[PDB]
Amino acid sequence: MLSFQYPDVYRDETAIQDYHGHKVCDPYAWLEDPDSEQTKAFVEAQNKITVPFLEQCPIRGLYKERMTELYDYPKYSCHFKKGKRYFYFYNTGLQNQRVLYVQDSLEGEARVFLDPNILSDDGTVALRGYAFSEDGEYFAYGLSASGSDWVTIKFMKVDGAKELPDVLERVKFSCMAWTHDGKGMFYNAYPQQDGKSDGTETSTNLHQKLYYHVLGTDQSEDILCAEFPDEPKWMGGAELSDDGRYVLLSIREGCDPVNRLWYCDLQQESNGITGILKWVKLIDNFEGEYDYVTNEGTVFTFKTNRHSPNYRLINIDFTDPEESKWKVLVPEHEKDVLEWVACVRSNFLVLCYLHDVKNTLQLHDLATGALLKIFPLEVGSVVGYSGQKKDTEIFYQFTSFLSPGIIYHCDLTKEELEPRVFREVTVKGIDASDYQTVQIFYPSKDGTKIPMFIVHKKGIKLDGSHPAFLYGYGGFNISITPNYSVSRLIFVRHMGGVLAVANIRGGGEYGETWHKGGILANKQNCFDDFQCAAEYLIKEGYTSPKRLTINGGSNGGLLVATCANQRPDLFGCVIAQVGVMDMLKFHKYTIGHAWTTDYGCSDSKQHFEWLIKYSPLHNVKLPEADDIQYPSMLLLTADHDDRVVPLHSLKFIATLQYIVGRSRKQNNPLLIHVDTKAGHGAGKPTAKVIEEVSDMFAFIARCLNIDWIP
Ligand SMILES: *[C@](O)(CO)[C@@H]1CCCN1C(=O)[C@@H]1CC[C@H](C(C)(C)C)N1C(=O)CCCc1ccccc1
Repeated sequence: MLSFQYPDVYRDETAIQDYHGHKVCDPYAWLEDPDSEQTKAFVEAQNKITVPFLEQCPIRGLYKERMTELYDYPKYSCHFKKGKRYFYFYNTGLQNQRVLYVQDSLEGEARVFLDPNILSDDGTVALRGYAFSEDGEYFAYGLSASGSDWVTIKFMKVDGAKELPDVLERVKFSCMAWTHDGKGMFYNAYPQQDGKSDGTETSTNLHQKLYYHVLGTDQSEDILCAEFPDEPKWMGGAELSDDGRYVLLSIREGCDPVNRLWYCDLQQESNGITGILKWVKLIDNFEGEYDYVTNEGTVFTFKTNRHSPNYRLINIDFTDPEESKWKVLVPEHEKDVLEWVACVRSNFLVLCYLHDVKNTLQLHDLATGALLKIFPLEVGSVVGYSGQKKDTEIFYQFTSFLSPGIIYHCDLTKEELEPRVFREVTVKGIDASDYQTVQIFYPSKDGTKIPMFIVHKKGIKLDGSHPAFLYGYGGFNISITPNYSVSRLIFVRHMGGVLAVANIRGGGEYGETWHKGGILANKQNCFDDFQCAAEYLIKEGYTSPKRLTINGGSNGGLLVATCANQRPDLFGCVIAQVGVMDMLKFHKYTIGHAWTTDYGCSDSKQHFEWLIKYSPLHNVKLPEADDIQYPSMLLLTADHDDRVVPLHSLKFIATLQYIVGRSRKQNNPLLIHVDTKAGHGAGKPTAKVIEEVSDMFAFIARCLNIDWIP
């Protein structure tokens, strides 16, 4: 099968660094420079062997045609009301980017409000963040080019969709919050830096500042309202309280779900907003999360994890602020994770819990916390919601493994609350009734029970004959919940596959104790959990090692790359998307410093000792056994991925191809594809999504020699 040669790639054998006494060689360090002729030539040589490999077999075309056909269905957001008008996002099916629509009534004719598709030929300019003024008459929105985290904020007057001159540059990881006087908006920006700021650079992002922009002015007049020059990693995000009286500042450092909470009573400002605000440091440490829900005068309701790993709701009175005085409004549940909360219709709270990786939605009274109404849902996820304090109705969107999504509406003025199907769409071609979802709980190495979802065609023999696609992430308190994937269901229907998603430690499925179980010294639990998931599928007869594919993105790309290294005999195929591969240097680039809360940092001897043991870049080793090789491996990245700089995948594939690729016994291909005008994934246009999944399943099909089933 291996009918190509790996490119020649220079090894700088002088690149030796000391880490607390451990000499580490980094011969591909030079790939850290994206702009060098040498790096650009490496990328070209790699894509030159990958693309033909992927496009040789007729199955890529079959898959791409079936994907294009089945992905072609109406895709809606929830309606949301802003001032006098309703808005919703809608894609007719195959538009590169969804379009924002407006209508003046829920029953009236909608018209295009903002259409990103016209800002590029190829859909690579995307919306990234927006905020309407409190009255709904003005609109701010962020645009990113080529998948970069960098944003430009532009502005419109809603009536007539009129473009305004205001443009805010150097926006990244930013809040967007209008003061209720309609005068201007808070946002975040980074100081100027040498070299490029377009998504191709690797330069670290530090000293993020909080600014206020007055509408109708140039950015250079913007007011600096908060900054932390002694704490270059601190990021201060602003929001206004529901009554418009207070600015709330959530200062983060790293990805841990914790924040300082400062406030500014805007009425107490000496002459409106003219400089650094008179911040009151309500919570001035990083011990807990405080997520603003609503207030009633000085009584502020927050979702918190303080003393509550599964989260709870507390009331802090600004006039009696000590911790011992706080009221517990809705206590922590013993198992169920309180994911998010919203206040609607003045005195209702909407609460969304995660119960064994499935969502429930409940309505509660604001005054007492008492449960009032359960909104009935099938097994799956709530992935969209609208309804804020002033609103008298909610919309919410539900999805699962086997159904695209239903949007419900519920009129909260009604004595009897009966939610109703507002929009529902049928993907004809994949009959949901042909398949089943099961959830099982398997023991990991240390005996911890891990959930796993398995989706498969009804009445299959568990004889180990099926190809399988096992997905994980495992990190950053993120829960991996049921979602509708056309691309995955084709694998099932047309490649006879079994799909699995393992809810490994590191994620948020069981609150902070679950997150804490997959970070720092205990990161290895994630990899152990994920290996055990594979072994469960094998032992139980869903698949065999030779037919098993694993997949993960970002922190999940780390997960699958590490698993490739640690248990190469367990997997036939590995697809690592935009993965963190160099665990010794991740912190040096763009926003990487923020991930040390999950990973630790190599500057510390203790942390270095954890990291060296699983860092994919540092653990490529020919398997000792003669009969064991590395799985077929495909790394996917893109030249504007400034979330996870592509040097991670570049150095890793260079190492895979040298250490393992050159051995006689290695016949499984080790490839990388580096896309252009794309980044980490968010905002990727439909055309690129389709190319991507076609590439991935074609790789699987060729490596495992899977027949297409029409
Ligand atoms: C991928 O796993 C996921 O895209 C990469 C690689 C490691 C972590 N990671 C992220 O993107 C992290 C995971 C949490 C967070 C969000 C945006 C997905 C919630 N990540 C960030 O990098 C956010 C960066 C900006 C930031 C920093 C601190 C606090 C808030 C936002």
